[PDB]
Amino acid sequence: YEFAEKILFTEEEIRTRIKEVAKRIADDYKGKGLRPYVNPLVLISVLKGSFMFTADLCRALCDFNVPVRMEFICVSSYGEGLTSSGQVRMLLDTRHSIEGHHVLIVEDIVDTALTLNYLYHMYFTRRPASLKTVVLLDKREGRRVPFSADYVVANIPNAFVIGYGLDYDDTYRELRDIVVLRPEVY
Amino acid sequence: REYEFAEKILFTEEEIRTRIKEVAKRIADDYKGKGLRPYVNPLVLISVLKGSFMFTADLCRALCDFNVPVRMEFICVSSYGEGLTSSGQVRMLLDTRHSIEGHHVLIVEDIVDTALTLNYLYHMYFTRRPASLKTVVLLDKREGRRVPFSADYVVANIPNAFVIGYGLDYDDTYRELRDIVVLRPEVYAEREAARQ
Ligand SMILES: O=P(O)(O)OC[C@H]1O[C@H](OP(=O)(O)OP(=O)(O)O)[C@H](O)[C@@H]1O
Ligand SMILES: O=P(O)(O)OC[C@H]1O[C@H](OP(=O)(O)OP(=O)(O)O)[C@H](O)[C@@H]1O
Ligand SMILES: Oc1ncnc2cn[nH]c12
Ligand SMILES: Oc1ncnc2cn[nH]c12
Ligand SMILES: [Mg+2]
Ligand SMILES: [Mg+2]
Ligand SMILES: [Mg+2]
Ligand SMILES: [Mn+2]
Repeated sequence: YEFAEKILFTEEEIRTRIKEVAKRIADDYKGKGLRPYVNPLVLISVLKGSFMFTADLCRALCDFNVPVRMEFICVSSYGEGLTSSGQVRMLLDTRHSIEGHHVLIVEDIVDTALTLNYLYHMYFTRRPASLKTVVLLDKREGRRVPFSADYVVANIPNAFVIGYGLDYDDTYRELRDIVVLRPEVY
Repeated sequence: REYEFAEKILFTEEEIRTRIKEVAKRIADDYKGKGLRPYVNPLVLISVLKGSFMFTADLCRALCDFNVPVRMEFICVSSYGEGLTSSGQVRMLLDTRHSIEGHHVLIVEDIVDTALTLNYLYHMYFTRRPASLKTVVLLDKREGRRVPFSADYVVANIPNAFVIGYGLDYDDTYRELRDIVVLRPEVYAEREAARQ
């Protein structure tokens, strides 16, 4: 890993933490009457970065017998400096309606939270039975708009991280670990 | 693991992991002569959502094990919907963000059956002049073809029974299972009935 200046989490550490958060999530819904087809926990995976976290998370949730429904959404910026409210163009949205469902937005990282805050409100206005967010990494001090994730795997400082779905110029998403990009590389 | 809705388990998580590793090794050896490099020459992985999400996540990591640098592109194509059989029509819900022209592209799919999805995808992408176009499918039902199609890499050939798990679904259900199992017809027939 010559392009990295430090290792934050190895695949093994990530694996364990996800399992813990998944158990928490499962316990938190243990009374919501989740059932396949009619009442699944809807995971709204925000592309592209969360693809890896989502694959591992849904499997950990399955370990706790939580029936899930996978949704993948793709968003795009409208242009440079066009919004501040984190408004984004929806290229791909959920296949089913979330209205009346228990929904969980899945993200790899939250920093400024502009986009995630926007998406949260958006889905909130669609009337799901419930709406929460689970984010792998949280740069708590990076906020440009107040926003709290319901579940977080790890809190991190303002470093540029890569790996485990996270990229730098669409590179390194495939690493099994999360590392800090060497500022000499960036 | 025991699944009430399963007739039987086709492949366990360990089995899939072992097979994906072997296929990734082959892909690495096969692309060695292309000099793939991060930023300038990555192997473009075209992940066919929703089904391919899990295979894609595990495969890109296995490719990373063998130093194959990749660039992920997520597209979304629909054909079966909530049912058990091909609609006969393939819908492109989301296409690539970037052009594949002049790049080495590998389509990553969870299963090839009638081959209408891949046939549609191939014919679409081939016209865009990529440097090369190959396909890796986790599962192949080689005797379900309605149109001919031969993937470059196949992790496993399977019989003609409805399979779920590891990204594969029946009415957007069971994609999260760690193993690939055969769905009991009494389960999907009841659900098809309820839906009908
Ligand atoms: O809270 P914020 O400051 O918005 O930072 C986090 C977001 O930015 C990144 O997405 P990106 O735009 O890089 O898209 P990507 O997931 O496809 O890489 C990351 O994957 C999160 O979605
Ligand atoms: O060879 P074929 O008969 O075309 O069948 C294979 C395709 O059908 C399924 O997709 P589906 O249309 O169910 O979409 P999905 O990935 O979202 O589940 C499967 O994931 C393949 O993409
Ligand atoms: O550190 C980080 N690494 C990758 N993507 C993002 C987005 N925000 N912050 C990031
Ligand atoms: O067995 C099967 N399971 C899930 N999707 C498909 C498509 N074709 N055949 C399938
Ligand atoms: Mg993102
Ligand atoms: Mg990014
Ligand atoms: Mg399907
Ligand atoms: Mn598919």
